[PDB]
Amino acid sequence: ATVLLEVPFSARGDRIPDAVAELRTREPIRKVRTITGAEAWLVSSYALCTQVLEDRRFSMKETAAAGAPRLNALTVPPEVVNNMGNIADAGLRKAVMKAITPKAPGLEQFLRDTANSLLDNLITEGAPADLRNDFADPLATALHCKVLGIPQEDGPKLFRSLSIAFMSSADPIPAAKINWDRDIEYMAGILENPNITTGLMGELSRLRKDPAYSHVSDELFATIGVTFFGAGVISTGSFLTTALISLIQRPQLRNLLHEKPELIPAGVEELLRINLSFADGLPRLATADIQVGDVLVRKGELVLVLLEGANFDPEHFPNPGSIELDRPNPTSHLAFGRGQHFCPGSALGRRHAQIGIEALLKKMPGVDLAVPIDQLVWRTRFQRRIPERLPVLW
Ligand code: HEM
Ligand SMILES: O=C1CN(CCCn2ccnc2)CCN1Cc1ccc(F)cc1
Repeated sequence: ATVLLEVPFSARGDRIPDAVAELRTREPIRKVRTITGAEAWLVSSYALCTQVLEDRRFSMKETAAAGAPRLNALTVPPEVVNNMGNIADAGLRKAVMKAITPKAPGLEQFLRDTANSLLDNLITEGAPADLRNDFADPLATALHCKVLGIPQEDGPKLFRSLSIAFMSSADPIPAAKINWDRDIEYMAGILENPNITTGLMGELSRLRKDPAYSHVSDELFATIGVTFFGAGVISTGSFLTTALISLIQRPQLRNLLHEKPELIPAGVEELLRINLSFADGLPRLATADIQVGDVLVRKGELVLVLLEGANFDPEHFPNPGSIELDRPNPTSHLAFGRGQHFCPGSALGRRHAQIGIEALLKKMPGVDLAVPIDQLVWRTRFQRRIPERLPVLW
C-alpha cells in the first residue's frame, strides 16, 4: 500500500521528471495530495490546462476562502489574493498596465546599462561568478525600482523579504507578516513622499489625490506597490536565472544567439515555454460541478494547473523538450497563464530576459557552468524553482 501521489514532484528546475509525461498520457487529471494534506486535482495536458484557466468558474479568489482545501498557506491577507480584481474594481487597471510596460522612454536603455554594469563588475572580480545573486536578481531588482519610481538604494531591503514571502509552506509563516507590514509601511510612506513623481508609485500618488479615486483605500494603493515589486522581482529574476541554465547547457544555441542576436526574442519565447520556474501548479477552486476530461470536479474542490504539463505536451508542441526557434505556435505556451488572470507583466518579463541575455552573450560569449550541473542547490518549499547560486566561468 502506498499513499496518494504527493505534489510537488521535484524542486529541480533543470529537468522535467519522467513522471509528468506518464501522468499526462494515462491520467491528465488526477488526484494528488498537497503539502497541507489537502486533496487536489492535478491537470497536466495542454487541452485540460487551457480549459481550466479559461473557465472563471474555476476561481482564483475563492482559493482564499476559510476552510477551503489549500495548496499552501497564505503569505498575504486573504483580500490580496484578489489583487488584480481589487485593482480593476478601483478603476486602476489601465493606469497600472501603462506603468509596467517596457515601452516607457529610457527604460530599455536603463536595463541595458544596468546589465552591462553588473557584468563588468563580475569580469573585474574574475571567475567564478554567481549569475543569480550578482546578475539576474540585481537586474530584476533594479528594473522594478525604476518601474515603480522608487530609489535604487531601497531595492535590496525590499528584495530580502522575498525568500520568505514566496515560500510554499504547509503552515502560516510569522516572518511573512512582519515583512509584509514593514513593506506596506514603506510603500505608504512612498505615496506621501514628494520626491516620488515617476513610475507606478508616482502615478498612484497622483491618482490618490484625484477626485475620481477619492474613495479608493490607502491600503490598496500601498498593496499595489508591494505586490507588483515582489511578484515582478521574484518572477523575472527566477525566470532569467533558470533560462540562463538552459542556454548555458546548449552551446550550439548560445553560439547561434551570440552570432544572430535578432533571434534572441524567438529564443526567449522557447525558454519561456520550457521554463520550470513555477514550483507548483496554478491553484483554482471550483465554484460549480464541472466536467474536466474524465473527472467531474465538485464545487469547493481545489484544481492545480501544471504549467509544464501543458508546455511539454507533445500533442501541442511536437518534440517538446527541444528548443526550436521556428515553431508555428511559439507564443501559445502557458508560461504567463491564460484567460482572466493572464500575467500583466508579460511584456516587461520578456524584455528583462531578452536584454539580460543579449548583454551576457556580448560580454561573456564563452559562458559555461563552473560546477557540474548536479551541484546546483535547488530551493525547496518555495513558489519558484531556483538554484541558490549559479556559478559560471567564461
Ligand atoms: C518572466 C516573468 C514572469 C512570469 C513567468 C510570470 C508568470 C505569471 C503567471 C503564470 C501568471 C498567472 C497566475 C494565475 O493565473 O494563477 C501571472 C500573473 C501575474 N503576474 Fe506574472 N509573470 C512574470 C512577470 C511579472 C511581472 C514583471 C509582474 C509585475 C511587475 C507580474 C505580476 C503578475 C500579477 C500581478 C499577476 C496576477 C494577474 C491576475 O490575477 O489577473 N508578473 N504571472
Ligand atoms: O499579485 C499577486 C499575483 N500572483 C500571481 C501568481 C504569482 N506571480 C507573480 C508574478 N507573476 C505571477 C499571486 C500573488 N500575488 C500577491 C503577492 C505579491 C507579492 C508578494 F510578495 C506576495 C503576494
